[PDB]
Amino acid sequence: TGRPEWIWLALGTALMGLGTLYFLVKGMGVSDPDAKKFYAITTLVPAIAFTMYLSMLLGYGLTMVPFGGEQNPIYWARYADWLFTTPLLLLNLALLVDADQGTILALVGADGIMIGTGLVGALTKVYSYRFVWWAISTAAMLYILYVLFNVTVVLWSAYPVVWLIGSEGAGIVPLNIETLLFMVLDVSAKVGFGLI
Amino acid sequence: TGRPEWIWLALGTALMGLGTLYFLVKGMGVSDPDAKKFYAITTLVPAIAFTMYLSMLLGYGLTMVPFGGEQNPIYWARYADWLFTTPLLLLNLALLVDADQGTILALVGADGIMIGTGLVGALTKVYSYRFVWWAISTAAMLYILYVLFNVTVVLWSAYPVVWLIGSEGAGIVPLNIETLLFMVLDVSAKVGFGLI
Amino acid sequence: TGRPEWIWLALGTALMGLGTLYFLVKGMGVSDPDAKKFYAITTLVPAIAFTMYLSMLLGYGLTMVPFGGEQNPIYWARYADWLFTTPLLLLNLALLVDADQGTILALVGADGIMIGTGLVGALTKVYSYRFVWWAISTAAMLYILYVLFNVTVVLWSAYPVVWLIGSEGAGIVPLNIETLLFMVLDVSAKVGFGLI
Ligand SMILES: CC(C)CCCCCCCCCCCC[C@@H](C)CCCCCCCC(C)C
Ligand SMILES: CC(C)CCCCCCCCCCCC[C@@H](C)CCCCCCCC(C)C
Ligand SMILES: CC(C)CCCCCCCCCCCC[C@@H](C)CCCCCCCC(C)C
Ligand SMILES: *C\C=C(C)/C=C/C=C(C)/C=C/C1=C(C)CCCC1(C)C
Ligand SMILES: *C\C=C(C)/C=C/C=C(C)/C=C/C1=C(C)CCCC1(C)C
Ligand SMILES: *C\C=C(C)/C=C/C=C(C)/C=C/C1=C(C)CCCC1(C)C
Repeated sequence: TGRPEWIWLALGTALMGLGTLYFLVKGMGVSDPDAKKFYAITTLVPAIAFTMYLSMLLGYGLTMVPFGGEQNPIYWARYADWLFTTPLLLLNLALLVDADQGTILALVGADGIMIGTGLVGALTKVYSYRFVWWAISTAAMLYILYVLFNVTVVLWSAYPVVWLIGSEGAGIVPLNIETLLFMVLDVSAKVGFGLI
Repeated sequence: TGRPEWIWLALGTALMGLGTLYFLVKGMGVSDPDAKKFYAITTLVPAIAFTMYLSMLLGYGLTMVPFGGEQNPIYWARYADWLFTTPLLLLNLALLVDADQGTILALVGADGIMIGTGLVGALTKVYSYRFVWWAISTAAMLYILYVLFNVTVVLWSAYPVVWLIGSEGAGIVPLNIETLLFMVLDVSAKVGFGLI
Repeated sequence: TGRPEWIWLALGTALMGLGTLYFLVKGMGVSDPDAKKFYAITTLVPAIAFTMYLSMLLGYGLTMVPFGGEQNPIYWARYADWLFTTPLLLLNLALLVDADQGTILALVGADGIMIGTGLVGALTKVYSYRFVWWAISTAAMLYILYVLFNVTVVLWSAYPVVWLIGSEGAGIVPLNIETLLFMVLDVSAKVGFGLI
């Protein structure tokens, strides 16, 4: 079909489904309560991402916010997916370092302004302001990364970079490739980090 | 007024209000903490449903997604209501069988993709895809019903059936009756199951 | 710029940022888990409010729902902000009076219908119904204030008053001043109550 990045969306869908299937199959037997918590969180993330990728694939989680004299396609379902998977991720990270609820709520709270503000950046029609939201979102990311303190850092910090050179940002790489880099980013975070 | 199913919406509003009133009155005296938790959850569900039904009654939680060559009315407030009442319900079911947070989060997590995906099915303009979302939502329902394991099963499984023959699905029964069957479904789940 | 209340939005942004900065700086050193919980909640509220005020300032969290023969500007980001800050607030109040989860969920549950219904009132195009939602929202406020039982009462009860004489309600004071009174209201609740 006519949308260059459909194949990256299609690859994304496939890899998220499969990994869900995989963590689902792998969850059985888990009776240890704690272990069940880890498993449920690890299974749910790609599940969610699977439905989000399918919606973008299907062209539903996509919309054309105008800016820079341009009518631009924006996959708002990306943010929809990060809104729910990133705090769960942190839930997992919180069990590792065994973080208090105090730490947890600020971590999860900083996380929501993060994706909430990038989605606002995503959807603003006044190009100049997009980066203000981008910087406020990036500033919340560093809070999280900072309380969270080696691969989450590099993995999470790459989203703001691809956004910035992305076609939602400076516009340095076409959408077809920005989509590509997010997919690779989402699969490693949703599936590999869960595998790892 | 001109919308055939307004009376089913009106009946729905009335029954949700009344039952709220009822569980509200019945909650007083509850000092036992656990009991308070059961009461709060049972009171809140119809409360929410009361406001959702009123909005659809008032014609506000309604919208006309086009598909099948048709401009179709879709009560998106139904999903808005299920998004919040169904996990609370499960909260209650979780206390019965005393389910771990592990079990609880997957149960509540499976539940959100469930209504999230049906709402997407609800709102897609490409008729063919509606059922793909319908099946992904139904597949999450069975996870829940399956971890949840005799009346929740029959009650919950009826939503996907009415959706399917519903005017949001195959279109086998007109909207005026699909609304009817959901109301009967929602009241028994929101009020009777709470009573029961 | 051309929107009379921009300065109240600008003042609002500034005061929310500063107080965030302030509670952020003040949070450091906190190792006591409980104390961390109080600090995280107190820091997060103005953070959120800071981004909401900026969006309204930037004219993004604003929209023009028509009613009374009029095309009216409605700052939906106000509700977006209350949706998340008010339950956190109550989280704090819950720690003071040390409220059970039972009490907590009804408190937080009543709170969501509250802002959810006012936003519906905010957005209905049939002027008459706006107040029905207003009264249902106000009725949920009194539940909260009532379980919550001296300044939260007066502070929280003022939102429904300014709404009512506000330009989203009876229209007794122009928007430029309704915005003013909410800002003063939000800063004292978001920052002063946190300071206090
Ligand atoms: C991995 C095992 C043991 C079970 C199978 C899991 C099911 C899903 C298969 C896809 C998993 C993803 C690979 C993990 C690592 C990442 C960095 C993700 C890279 C994604 C891009 C695809 C490139 C192809 C691959 C060699 C995986
Ligand atoms: C029931 C008691 C003890 C208190 C009163 C509760 C307040 C609400 C009244 C409505 C309650 C609903 C009935 C419970 C059972 C269900 C299967 C729901 C069926 C709904 C349809 C209406 C048909 C009429 C009735 C005979 C209730
Ligand atoms: C207050 C201390 C110790 C630290 C500084 C906090 C950072 C933010 C500064 C603004 C704080 C707000 C004042 C608290 C009280 C309120 C009732 C809010 C009133 C808001 C309106 C502005 C009027 C100016 C002021 C005198 C604050
Ligand atoms: C899917 C799994 C993870 C960990 C996804 C993480 C996403 C982010 C950290 C995205 C961050 C953004 C920032 C910091 C700034 C621009 C907007 C984004 C939401 C892309
Ligand atoms: C209101 C109380 C309950 C238990 C409501 C339950 C609703 C569902 C189980 C709805 C399920 C759907 C599915 C499985 C598929 C189509 C979309 C629906 C959301 C209608
Ligand atoms: C920002 C901090 C707090 C405590 C904000 C509180 C807001 C309210 C209590 C708002 C209440 C409303 C009601 C009761 C009726 C009309 C709609 C409103 C949401 C404005």
